[PDB]
Amino acid sequence: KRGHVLAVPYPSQGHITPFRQFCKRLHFKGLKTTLALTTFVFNSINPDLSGPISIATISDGYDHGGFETADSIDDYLKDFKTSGSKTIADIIQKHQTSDNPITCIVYDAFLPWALDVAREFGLVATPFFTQPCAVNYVYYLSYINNGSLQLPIEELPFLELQDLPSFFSVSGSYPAYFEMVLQQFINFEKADFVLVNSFQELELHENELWSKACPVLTIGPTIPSIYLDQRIKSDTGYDLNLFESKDDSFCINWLDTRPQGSVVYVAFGSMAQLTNVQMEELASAVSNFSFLWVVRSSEEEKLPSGFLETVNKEKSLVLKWSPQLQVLSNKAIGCFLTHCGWNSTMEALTFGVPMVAMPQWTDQPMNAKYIQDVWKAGVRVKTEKESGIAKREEIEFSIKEVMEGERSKEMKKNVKKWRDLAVKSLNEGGSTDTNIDTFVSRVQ
Ligand SMILES: O=c1ccn([C@@H]2O[C@H](COP(=O)(O)OP(=O)(O)O)[C@@H](O)[C@H]2O)c(=O)[nH]1
Ligand SMILES: *[C@@H]1O[C@H](CO)[C@@H](O)[C@H](O[C@@H]2O[C@H](CO)[C@@H](O)[C@H](O)[C@H]2O)[C@H]1O
Ligand SMILES: *[C@@H]1O[C@H](CO)[C@@H](O)[C@H](O)[C@H]1O
Ligand SMILES: O=C(O)c1ccccc1Br
Repeated sequence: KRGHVLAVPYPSQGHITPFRQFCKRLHFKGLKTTLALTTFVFNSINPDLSGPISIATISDGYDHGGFETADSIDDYLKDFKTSGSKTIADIIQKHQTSDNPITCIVYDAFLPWALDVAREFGLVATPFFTQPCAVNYVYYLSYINNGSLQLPIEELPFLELQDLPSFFSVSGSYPAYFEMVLQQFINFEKADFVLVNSFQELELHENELWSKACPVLTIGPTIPSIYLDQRIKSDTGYDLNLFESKDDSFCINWLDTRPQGSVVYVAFGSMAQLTNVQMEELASAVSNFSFLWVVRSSEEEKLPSGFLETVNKEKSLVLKWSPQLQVLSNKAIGCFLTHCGWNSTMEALTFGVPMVAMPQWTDQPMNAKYIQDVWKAGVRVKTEKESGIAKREEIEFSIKEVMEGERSKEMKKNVKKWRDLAVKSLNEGGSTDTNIDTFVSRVQ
């Protein structure tokens, strides 16, 4: 009972969620955990503090208004390094005289400066990569190559330019985040372990390639236990949400009244923004089906005028935010039109829902390539090259290709094999269970 982990996610939904889920595993194994949330995020969730994972607050330098009040991404990340370094040190010091001092920092691999704080206080230090091995390996190769990548890549020859992360195909875009994803490897060989939110059996070739450069421990998937191994009965869903849902039994009740495999689920995660024109083609494309579509509140203005009040409430429904895990488990869902964020992708792969891949940026084009051509669990929509948008009739074709045809009945079979491989990996003796045990043993 001696070890104590301070877990520091990048302050966004797709990073806080896998960090918290991993903390629930550690707690089940006997390791005490504290999750470090920025003050802005903490005051937005109003979290329920009566739980097995304690909460501490740190600062990114934007306590009042968070990221949207920062001038720029580069200013945000530099100020987060400054204030985050000092406020993470504050938590360590405040726990020094306690019953269980902090002994280990699990920090988002996006924040390599947290290793320096852990090492200053003599702690165990492990970066946590929330993206899959193939993506991280691609970034590692570019980092070794002064931030460039010459295709073809010898060990992954099937990768074309349109499959690499967006920073390689959109020249000069988001230079501060490009630098961030490359500099995850600036010091990662000096950490006690390298953790990755994937499971070995999902990416055998890339895991072993990446491991040759630096030993990594796959510890995923971070899907709640009740849906897979079921050894942690208290782990029944995601319990830290940065977004309000109107208490959606509304959503699951409605899905129950629908025929099996009849609903197209459409969701673009917590972050990605679609243009006016993109929303136009999407709304026209999906209105050919029975659909459940998350349109985040900030995105509604880009819907075509009068769209919300012309959805027929017998076949279709539009939400501000969904209980995605419950949606993807419900049998009324025929396919998942997704931006190919890594958590959404892994959730779809484990629940056996075939995907229509509509990647937008960052690692999403990589996940899309793996969804279609490696795991063969869905189809990527084609975007015209001069314009860069996917029009309504290609989107509609891609959804049909996954709902009905001969291509359809193949991809349903393939995607159903991943759930068992994940349950095997999380159960006693599995790949991920063994790696989590290795980490827990070191921490204490
Ligand atoms: O309406 C929604 C949309 C997304 N999610 C959850 O939000 C996370 C999105 O993370 P992902 O890595 O897919 O995308 P990002 O948001 O990081 O771009 C996932 O855990 C989803 O299950 C949800 O609960 N409801
Ligand atoms: C990274 O930069 C992009 C803009 O290019 C921001 O969207 C992102 O900010 C995130 O925004 C989410 C809401 O859409 C917040 O939930 C999240 O906390 C915040 O980090 C930047 O991270
Ligand atoms: C950065 O750019 C992409 C568009 O390519 C968008 O999806 C994000 O919302 C934005 O932050
Ligand atoms: O890749 C991601 O998921 C990501 C998430 C949040 C902020 C920046 C990035 Br580059």
